[PDB]
Amino acid sequence: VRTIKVFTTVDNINLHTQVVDMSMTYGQQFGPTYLDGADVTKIKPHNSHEGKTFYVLPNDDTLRVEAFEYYHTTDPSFLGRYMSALNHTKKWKYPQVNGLTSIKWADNNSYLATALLTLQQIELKFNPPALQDAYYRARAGEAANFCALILAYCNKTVGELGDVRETMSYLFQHANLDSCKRVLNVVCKTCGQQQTTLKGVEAVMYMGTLSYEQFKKGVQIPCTCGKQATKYLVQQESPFVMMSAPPAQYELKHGTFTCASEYTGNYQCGHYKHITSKETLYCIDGALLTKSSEYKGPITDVFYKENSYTTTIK
Ligand SMILES: [Zn+2]
Repeated sequence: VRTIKVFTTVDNINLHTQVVDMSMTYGQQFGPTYLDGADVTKIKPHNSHEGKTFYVLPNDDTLRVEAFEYYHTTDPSFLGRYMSALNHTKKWKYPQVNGLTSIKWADNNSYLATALLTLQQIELKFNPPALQDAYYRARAGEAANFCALILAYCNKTVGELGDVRETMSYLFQHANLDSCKRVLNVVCKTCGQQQTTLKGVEAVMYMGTLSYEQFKKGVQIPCTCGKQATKYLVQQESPFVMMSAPPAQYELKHGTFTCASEYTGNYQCGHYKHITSKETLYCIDGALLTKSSEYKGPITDVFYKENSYTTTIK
């Protein structure tokens, strides 16, 4: 029979030679098969396909190991979701806005833009080689693979409404934050004190208030007895912190933060904007850039720099 030589892969680094029957679909021979994101499972090999690399599902022990070592996941549908998203993100545009790689608007991708812009302003190293490799290229302007990966890891399809706080959570889970530590103390006038220690992702994220200073002074939270307890920051050790809260009018002053995310909309429909504090305040809305000395808007996430902090409260 007529045949061509193609290479299969799961990480696009380790190739596996294959002789394919041109009279059979790639699916009949390899299972679900993708070419640069396009699903060729039901397609038959072309002559132009000779020597090209195709993605396939891990169908043998060797591919299973290569897939995990690269992506750090054994979700059976991961590759399918990564390839489906890549077919869209590879068409997106990734301009350099104020020295940072952004994303031109498309398919409700605003949350990915501000997520990507935030990454380029905080110290963070990913663990999965897939994210390492893709993030390095996103920084250089080719973020199509990185975005497809963020969609795949976060179990989001192109066009789906996404949450920045949730998205950052997944990415931080795939990053080295083992050196991060946080100590809190909850004071209830009826139940006394109660210190708590957090590590890793839970050490750099808080949901309730946007102000890092107010976190140090104290924030009101419900106690089981019915009173309102006061939780404040005892000790922090991390290169950054993420403060989040439900969208609410909030003033971002120049020089008091690294960057933030604005959200306009509701739980079913909205748009994200990015605000970064450099020589002045810049608002990056995908490919759009505006500046101002003062900013006030519906802020939902604020990122601050950090190294080591210890409270003076006693
Ligand atoms: Zn109490």
